Amino acid sequence: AIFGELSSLGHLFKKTQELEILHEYLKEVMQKGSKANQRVLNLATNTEFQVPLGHGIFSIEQSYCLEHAKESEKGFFESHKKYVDFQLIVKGVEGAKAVGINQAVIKNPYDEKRDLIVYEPVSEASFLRLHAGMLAIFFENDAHALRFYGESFEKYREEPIFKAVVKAPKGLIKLKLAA
Amino acid sequence: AIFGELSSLGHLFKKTQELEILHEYLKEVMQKGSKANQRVLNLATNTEFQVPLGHGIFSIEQSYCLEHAKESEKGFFESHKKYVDFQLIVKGVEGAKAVGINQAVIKNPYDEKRDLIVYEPVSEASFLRLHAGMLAIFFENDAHALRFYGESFEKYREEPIFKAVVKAPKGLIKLKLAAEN
Ligand SMILES: [Zn+2]
Ligand SMILES: [Zn+2]
Repeated sequence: AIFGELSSLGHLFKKTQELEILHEYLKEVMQKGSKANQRVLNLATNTEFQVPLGHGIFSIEQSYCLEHAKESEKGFFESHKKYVDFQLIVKGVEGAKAVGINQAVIKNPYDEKRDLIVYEPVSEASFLRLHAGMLAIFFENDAHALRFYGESFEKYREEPIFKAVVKAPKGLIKLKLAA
Repeated sequence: AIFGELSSLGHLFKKTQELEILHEYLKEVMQKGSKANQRVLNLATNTEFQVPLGHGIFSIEQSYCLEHAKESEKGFFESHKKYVDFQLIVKGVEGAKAVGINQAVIKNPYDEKRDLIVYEPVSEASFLRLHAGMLAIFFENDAHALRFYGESFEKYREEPIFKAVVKAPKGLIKLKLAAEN
């Protein structure tokens, strides 16, 4: 898994044509007052909206309240095969747990239509505190569970967060420490 | 920051001889009975040992007990400029906190001699639970603090962990998501 500020991770998206619209989209969604930003912040709670980005890439814009205490056995632990997740928090704070799929127990085997494997919870997993402007990238080996709150951002149990989950085909996204 | 199982992250170390050399060391240290593995596991507690790997790359092999409760304001929060950290846990479990340098308050400005910026603690930062075989990679934008314990691995307060922090010159490391088009 990768995580960090979108504004520090721009170099990840340069010099590739397929990624160009995507990077533009991530920046637009974060820009206060932009069309994409206004659209995302106008989402009714517990709804989503899909935006096509070309080359098999699309964004799932969503808003919801946090559900699970970080110190609990709750949460929906999942991983994917076709797609890499680019999770961008637009407003609010979200807790994410992440663990390697080889450390997790499969509950529901891969469902191709939903591009989804479901795991038993791993409560003690790494915990990412994703505030607005932070990007978390989850690959095939990253089991992840979202919608956690911690004591410092408990208000988002009743005040919705806003985010985009960009799905990009893994065939396009090949993480390397070299170009 | 990047984190994951070393055995799931092999694809990262492709297409340069220098990354290949780095990867070879990381794998050797995890292999029970290897020269590097024995060297790391024989360290006395609270000591470290430096191993040059070529190309300006070197490993700081270390052993120590965990010091700070995760729910505390303790911890030495730092970032670097010249080097990228490859932190590999060889035995035990370690908690690491990581936060973007833009959310941290500078305490000690950059010291070029030691390649170090020191920050005020960010106790609520993301928390990485690094068990044996896990790798955390910290780049210049990643402020990080080590030696945390959580309740699920509190035994390493009294029993030492073993790890390597491999320092790679920034010029060797270019994080990319796709081929350049
Ligand atoms: Zn996902
Ligand atoms: Zn460091």
